[PDB]
Amino acid sequence: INWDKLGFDYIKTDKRYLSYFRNGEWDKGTLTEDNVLHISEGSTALHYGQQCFEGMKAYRCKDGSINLFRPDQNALRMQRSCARLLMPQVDTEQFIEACKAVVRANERFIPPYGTGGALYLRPFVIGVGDNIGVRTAPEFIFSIFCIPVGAYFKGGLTPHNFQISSYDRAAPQGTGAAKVGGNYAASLMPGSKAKKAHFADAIYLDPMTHTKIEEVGSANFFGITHDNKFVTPNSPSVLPGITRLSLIELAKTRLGMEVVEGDVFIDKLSDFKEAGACGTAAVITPIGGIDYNDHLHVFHSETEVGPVTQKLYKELTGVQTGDIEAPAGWIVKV
Amino acid sequence: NWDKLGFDYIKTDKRYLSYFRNGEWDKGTLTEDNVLHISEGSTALHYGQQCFEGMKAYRCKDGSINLFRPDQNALRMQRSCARLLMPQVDTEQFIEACKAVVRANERFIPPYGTGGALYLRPFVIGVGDNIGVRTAPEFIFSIFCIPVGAYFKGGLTPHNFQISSYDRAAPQGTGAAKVGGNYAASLMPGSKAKKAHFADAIYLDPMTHTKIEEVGSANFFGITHDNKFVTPNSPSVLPGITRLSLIELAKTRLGMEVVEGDVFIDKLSDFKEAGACGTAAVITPIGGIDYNDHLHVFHSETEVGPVTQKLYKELTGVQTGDIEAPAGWIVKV
Ligand SMILES: *Cc1c(COP(=O)(O)O)cnc(C)c1O
Ligand SMILES: *Cc1c(COP(=O)(O)O)cnc(C)c1O
Repeated sequence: INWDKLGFDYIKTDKRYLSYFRNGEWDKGTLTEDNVLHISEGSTALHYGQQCFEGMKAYRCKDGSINLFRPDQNALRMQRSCARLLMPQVDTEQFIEACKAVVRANERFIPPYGTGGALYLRPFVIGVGDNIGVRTAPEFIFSIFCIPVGAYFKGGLTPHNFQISSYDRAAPQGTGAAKVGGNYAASLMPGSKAKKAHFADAIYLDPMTHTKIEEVGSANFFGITHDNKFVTPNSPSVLPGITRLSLIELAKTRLGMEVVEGDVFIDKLSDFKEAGACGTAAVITPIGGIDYNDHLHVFHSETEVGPVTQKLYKELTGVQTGDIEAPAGWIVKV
Repeated sequence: NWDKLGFDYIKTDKRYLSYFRNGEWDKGTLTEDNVLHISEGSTALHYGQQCFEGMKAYRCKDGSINLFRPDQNALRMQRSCARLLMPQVDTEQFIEACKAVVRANERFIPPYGTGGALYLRPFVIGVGDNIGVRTAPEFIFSIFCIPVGAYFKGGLTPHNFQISSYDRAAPQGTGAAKVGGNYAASLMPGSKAKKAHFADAIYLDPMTHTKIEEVGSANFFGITHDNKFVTPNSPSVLPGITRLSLIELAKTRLGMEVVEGDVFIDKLSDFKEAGACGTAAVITPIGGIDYNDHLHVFHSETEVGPVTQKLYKELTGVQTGDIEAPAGWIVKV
């Protein structure tokens, strides 16, 4: 395995976790080598979108130990996505133990310290069993597979351009705050249209008025104001990201920064001297410019990442890998 | 027992199965395996990349079989597929696959006179190993069928529905495509309405919540006091084939004007009748709509209105062959 040339691509690892919900209960779960799921043709996950997923990383530390980053936060969010779709919830200790068992079973896929790589875990819950007619499924599967991943973009931290979309990933009172498959399906065509126009992704505005930024592709938006405040959107349809939460907490408690969670108007991009997108896969994607009504707004530079973004990226990656001592409760040693 | 038929999954004998790989659909096959074997990384399971259709085949009194407007399903699934970046099934391939499933499962076709039919569920799903939101490298097109009874929502008994504060779809989302995410968004709001003793939720336009868009997973129609057939038109409404059929029959057989336009929630008094239309039940009459904790009653809570009766008579009669069909609507199997 060439650790440096790793991207964010499916690779079949050795074992995955698999657990069935039947007759009101989760089974005890197992680790299996089979990466093919065998599910009814009538699965609600395949007909009525009854599906949700999570994403988290484990990192090799310089001292050789293994950091699994904030899996409790994934557990909490998946409990909320399950509830929104009427699926049984996986309790937090069950969830974290399953994740740890998957990491333990696939340690040979963990990229070594210093490669910038990580082991990505994909838990998901899906409605299965024979069914027709929209309702919650009679059975469910909770599974977790992992893949070795490298830098999402190669070359390191560099600015990327994004394009405002006229389409919506989520409704004003829809499922946008749950990490569920229907939000992504709504993003397929808009994302494709932004990329065909040679942008990194689409940016989604609030679905009621299209006056406020909500999401950058499948990542949260942040702007850095001229007076150095970390600003990020707040609305019922924004996905509450764990990277965003982590950056908010590090900004407040480690970097001496002010945070604003509020309305980010698309007619006021001049408020920000830097901007970026955050999420588990990309960590931080710096935004060079946003194209809106066919004009490119550049915050800082098309060629250089601004210093505040660099400092946030340094802090967050340092905590993830064990080079900077983490806040209480963030790291689970595997 | 055709008498107790509802809308429930039963494993029938054969289903159609076709894979898209390397830019081409295979030639299809009929299989007895009702278990799909798909990658743990399938976009159909992670990114909602899935769509489906629904149509019925009816045993006629003369022994023949009517498949109802499968071309219209073909057209809509093409649009649903395009909206989710899935490969399309051309109309002749789709219709032939539907006919093959009907012929392979004729013993599950309920006899004429029972109200039963054979319901077909085509669907297209993204499959193959993948991570990261994009269109899948492979797809499955499958069609299975089940016997269904038309009175499973009660027949022409009226029901009460409750306006929801939630949205099934965004203004510029996937609401006009028949994809699973729209249903996933409706699961909780529909459950809340049922727990409050309503038949289902009614969804308003998502931008303003002033106009009716959908009744559960069925389209809305109203009959005005001056005998116009009115149904919602918006970029987020699902364009139903039952609704399309009722519009054409209302115009050409019942001599009514059709309005496809806005159904404002504060103008419910414009309608002497209202109903919900869709493939499985055809029409469910709306006795009442609850909004702002007040129940608006259209015609009656216990009896269906006469215009709804004429519409139901005409459409179900066309479906079963008791009434001559408009040109091209019926495919004989
Ligand atoms: C998952 C996701 C994010 C980022 O969430 P993380 O928990 O940081 O990985 C942001 N926006 C959208 C729309 C997402 O789906
Ligand atoms: C499928 C569906 C309908 C009805 O469509 P038919 O083609 O008549 O079966 C109506 N509203 C919604 C939201 C639907 O999903």
